Amino acid sequence: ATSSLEQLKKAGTHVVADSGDFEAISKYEPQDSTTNPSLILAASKLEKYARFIDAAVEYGRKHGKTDHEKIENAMDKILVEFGTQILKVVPGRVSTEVDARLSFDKKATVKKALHIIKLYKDAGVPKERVLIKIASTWEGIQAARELEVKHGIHCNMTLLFSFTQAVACAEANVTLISPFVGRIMDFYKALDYTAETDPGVLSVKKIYSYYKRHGYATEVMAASFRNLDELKALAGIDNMTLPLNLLEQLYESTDPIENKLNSESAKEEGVEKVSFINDEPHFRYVLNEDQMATEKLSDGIRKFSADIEALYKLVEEKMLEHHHH
Amino acid sequence: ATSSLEQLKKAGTHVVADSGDFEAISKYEPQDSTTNPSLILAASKLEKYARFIDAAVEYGRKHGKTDHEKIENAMDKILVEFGTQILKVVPGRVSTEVDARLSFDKKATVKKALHIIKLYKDAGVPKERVLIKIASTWEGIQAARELEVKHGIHCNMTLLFSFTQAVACAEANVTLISPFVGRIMDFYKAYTAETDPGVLSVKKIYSYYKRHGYATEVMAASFRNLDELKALAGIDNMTLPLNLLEQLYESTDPIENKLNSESAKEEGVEKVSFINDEPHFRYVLNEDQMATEKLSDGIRKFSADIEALYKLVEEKMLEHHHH
Repeated sequence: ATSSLEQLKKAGTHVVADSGDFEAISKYEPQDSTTNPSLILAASKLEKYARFIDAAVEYGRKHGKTDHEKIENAMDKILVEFGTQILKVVPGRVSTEVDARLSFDKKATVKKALHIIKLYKDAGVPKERVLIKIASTWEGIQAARELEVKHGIHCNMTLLFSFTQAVACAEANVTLISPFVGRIMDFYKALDYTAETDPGVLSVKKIYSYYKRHGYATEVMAASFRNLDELKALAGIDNMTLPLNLLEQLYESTDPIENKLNSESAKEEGVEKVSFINDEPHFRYVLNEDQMATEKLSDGIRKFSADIEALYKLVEEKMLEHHHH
Repeated sequence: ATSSLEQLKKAGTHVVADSGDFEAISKYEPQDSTTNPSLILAASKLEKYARFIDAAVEYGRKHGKTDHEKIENAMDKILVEFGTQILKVVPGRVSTEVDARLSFDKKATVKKALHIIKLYKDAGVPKERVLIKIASTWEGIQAARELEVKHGIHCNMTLLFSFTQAVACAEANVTLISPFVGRIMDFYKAYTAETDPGVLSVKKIYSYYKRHGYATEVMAASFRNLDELKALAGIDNMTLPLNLLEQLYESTDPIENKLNSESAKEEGVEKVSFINDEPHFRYVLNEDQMATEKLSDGIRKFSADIEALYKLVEEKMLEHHHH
């Protein structure tokens, strides 16, 4: 009997592991890996990974002049340390997220992505194995647009809650999008569901159908799963990134998972072509009319920014230990 | 038997009437008047003002080619018709709101403001008597910045919920800001007059302006009740709905000065800057969940009132075409 995990892969979905705990992911045989500020913070606290934090702290000490510069450099190196280790375990790519504090700064986001890519190159990792992960604000989408076409740097568009964001991303020729399933459902829940009626599931289906109808090459990676019913409803979608607990539930089970989403079927549901990438006021207005997406994007940026500030303090403490000892 | 309303004026606050019902406002002897989408919709539904709506519809029918253009032109004329009548009643200014659907479009907001001013000029109204009301997005603030310095067009910055927006507005040299008192309190409630977060926010803004010598007028807006009002007595201006004005007109309850520039100066925080740094403004505003969510919803709400006015005008335009 085939595990639920293998059945998902057979249904046509690539499995992606959402964790910084790279030691824990290999048994699920994921294709790619994703990290984000919450996951990096969590992993950075684990005593077993102390040597990677130490290496990052030494790096930051070397390159910064002010303690602030030292700390910020070290935080960059932490992302790359974990990413490099992950790439030893997965055959595909790792997603490394641009500082969320830069979500409203296109120029700074482009420069940060270029810097992260350079650090990977210095570590012997080619840019083809990296997805630079960027919040799906107007500025983030435009940053990705530049990185993809000007630099050949592949981007993963995250904190994506709306069809409006997804259209803009497709037009920007981004490599991959990560529409959030669970957080969409969270909003309308407060204002639970069956999988067929789940607003997050319906949103991702709409985005998928559109991409496939109009022939956009951008990969769709469903993200932020709350339960296996959401997952089962989207089986067949290009990629899913999943937390370790849900991977373990799929791994241990033989419960059936069959194809639900496929390009040939979904094409017929795709809505008529629209456009946003060239009209900033129109994008901002239409996005603003989506209360859920506006509020969840805004909150996601604050949450990830708080996780980065927590990482900063963790690094400050270690940097001090290094200086003293 | 000095009314509460009169004591408010004596406390140093200019009283502004928040209403499109211009026949109802003279009783309170307001200095200025404010209108917005919600109020314009409400007054347009009143039968005593049918002749002004008819005039606006006739105007739209003349200038538009498509029905859409006719309706949109009529909407502009409705705003200007009411504003023109208000200016016969009040000695001071009228606030007329730029299409909230343009809140994220600096260029279109500037052009719309220029158009409204031209329409007022056509009606014989001098531009110094008009305040162009603009939502306090980054785009709106930059639009106001241009209107003030390039065109000498005076702006009233609305949907203002944060110190961040207030700083940018002062640096942009805007004529007036309208910080919302009640909606700020609404968020955090979901308080005494001294602990009311709306009151504290407005006091923070007022103190900052006065300490640093910014000439921008502070008009506290969006009151729920008299407790918030009394805590802010002495502030430059308050815009008040007819129900609150009536309450104050009929009441004898005491109102004394609480806010003045000389006392407030001492509470003002250190000078900061936002007007020249778009990413910084956007990041810091986004860190203020209340302000972000209230600005966002305020734009949706005013956009909904414009769509409702559109449908009212559409129906009249059809009646005019048919009959």
